[PDB]
Amino acid sequence: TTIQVIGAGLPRTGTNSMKKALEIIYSKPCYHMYEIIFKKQSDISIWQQLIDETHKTTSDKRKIYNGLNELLNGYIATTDLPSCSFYKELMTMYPNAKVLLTIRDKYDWLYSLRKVVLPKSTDPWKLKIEEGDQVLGIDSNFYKMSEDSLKFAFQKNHINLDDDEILLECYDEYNRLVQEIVPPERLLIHHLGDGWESLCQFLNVDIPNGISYPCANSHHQMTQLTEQLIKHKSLDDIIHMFPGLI
Ligand SMILES: Nc1ncnc2c1ncn2[C@@H]1O[C@H](COP(=O)(O)O)[C@@H](OP(=O)(O)O)[C@H]1O
Ligand SMILES: CC(C)NC[C@H]1CCc2cc(CO)c([N+](=O)[O-])cc2N1
Repeated sequence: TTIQVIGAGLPRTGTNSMKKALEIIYSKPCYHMYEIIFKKQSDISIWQQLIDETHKTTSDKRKIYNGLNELLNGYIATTDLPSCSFYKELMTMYPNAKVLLTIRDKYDWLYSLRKVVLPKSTDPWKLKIEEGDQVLGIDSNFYKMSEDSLKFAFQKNHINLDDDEILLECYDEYNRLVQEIVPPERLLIHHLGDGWESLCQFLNVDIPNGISYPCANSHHQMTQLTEQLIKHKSLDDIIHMFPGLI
C-alpha cells in the first residue's frame, strides 16, 4: 500500500468526508486527525519532531520523509492537519499521488474553525473543548503539535490566532499557494457539496453505485460530542450516539 491521494485541504473544509470517500473508493484506510485522536495518539510526538525539523536552519529532508513513511504505512491517502501541512513533501515522496484541495466559503470555514478547532482565547467554549478532550486522553502535547502544524501550513512562526482577519487571509493565501505549487493536471479543487462526480473522474474510477457521498463531522455534531464526553466521561458509553464519525 502506497499513498495515492494527498489531501491538502485545511481542517473544517470537508476532510473527514473526503477521508471516508477515499476509503470507499480504494477499500483501504485514509489518514486524518481523527486517526491520531481516536486510534494512534502515539503519532503526536512523531508529528511534533517532523514539524520541529522544518524549523531548523538546516533541515534533514530524509528524516522528514522517513517519519512520514512510518506514519502513513498502511494508508492509501491523507487528509486534514497535520498531514496537509506537509503536502509539498508528500508530493515529492509520492510523485504519482494526486492532490486534492478541499475548499469552502472562507466565512463558513472560519466559523466552523472557531467552533471545533481554534476558539479564541477569550471564548468560554474553549474550556469545554479542553474538558471533553481530556476524557479522550488529549493533553497539551496534542494542542502544541496541532497548533504548530497549522502555523507551519500558514508559513508563519508568530501568529495572533485570536485575529479573525489574519486567519481569513492565511486561508485564502494557503489555498492560492496550493494551486500555484501543484501542477494543474495533478490537482482537483473539491468544493463543499461537489460529491462524487468530479472526484471520481479525477481519480479514474466510476461513481460508487448506490453509495451517497459522505456528510460527516459537522460542528453541530462536534459540539454534541464535547458535551456528551463532559457529561458521561467515557467515549465508549456515548459512541452509539455518534455513528459514522470515528
Ligand atoms: N458532504 C458535505 N456537504 C456539505 N458539507 C459538508 C459535507 N461533509 C462535510 N461537510 C462539512 O465540512 C465541515 C467538517 O470538515 P472537516 O471534516 O475537515 O473538519 C463541517 O462543516 P460545518 O462545521 O459548518 O458543519 C461539515 O458539515
Ligand atoms: C475532536 C475534538 C473532540 N477535539 C478537539 C480537537 C479537534 C482537532 C483539533 C485540531 C487542531 C488543529 O487542526 C487544533 N488546534 O488548532 O490546536 C485543535 C484541535 N482540537
